[PDB]
Amino acid sequence: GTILIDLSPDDKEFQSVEEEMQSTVREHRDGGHAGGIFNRYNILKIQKVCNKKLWERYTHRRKEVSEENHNHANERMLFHGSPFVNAIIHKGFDERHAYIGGMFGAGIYFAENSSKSNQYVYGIGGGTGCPVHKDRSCYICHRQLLFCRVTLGKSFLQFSKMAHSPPGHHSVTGRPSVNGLALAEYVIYRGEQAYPEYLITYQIMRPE
Ligand SMILES: COc1ccc(C(=O)Nc2ccc(C(=O)N(c3ccncn3)c3ccccc3Cl)cc2)cc1
Ligand SMILES: [Zn+2]
Repeated sequence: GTILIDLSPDDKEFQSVEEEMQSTVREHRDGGHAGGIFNRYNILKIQKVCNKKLWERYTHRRKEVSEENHNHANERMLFHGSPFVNAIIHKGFDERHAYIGGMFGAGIYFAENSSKSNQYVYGIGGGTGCPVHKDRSCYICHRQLLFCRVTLGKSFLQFSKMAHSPPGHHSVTGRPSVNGLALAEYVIYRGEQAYPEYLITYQIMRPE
């Protein structure tokens, strides 16, 4: 029961998501190893993901989380990148597919920087790159990110094995560093604690 609502470029909702996409790009200090070399995206399409069951699941959990955290959900709009985007918009996030060796264990990973989530689109460390060219900096193939509604509740701050949130907490927040560049990473351990609200189709742009 997922319906995709194709948003017009003149729509403020489209523009808002587009600006969040572009403004949160950072210069990773890994030469573009994982996600490619770029300053900007070519934004092709933004679709609103409408699924009534997934949404009700999300808000049911958000209530429970809110009650356990002094009537605060600590809800954020965050990026997700992975190879499972098309499954996710249909069936929701699912922590049973999470990877056990993740830095913060077996959860579902989000970012406030679009360009960090772009590093996971093709797998962890960007896997083997795009399917067609095996190129992690591919400028041709179109990528997809989710801009999602995420319930963090009481988030546990963790350094850079773990299966669930620590006792009394509903999420983990990390700030891992790659070369003096530390960026935020948010991790939930329940699929219902995020709703994949917008599907963004895009390319990374070749700089001049
Ligand atoms: C068939 O139905 C399905 C519906 C939803 C999912 C789903 O939520 N997949 C998913 C769950 C967690 C992540 C996730 O955060 N990560 C995974 C996990 C496994 N493989 C690659 N990345 C992850 C782990 C560490 C760092 C970054 C990421 Cl994106 C990425 C994708 C999977 C299947
Ligand atoms: Zn390619």
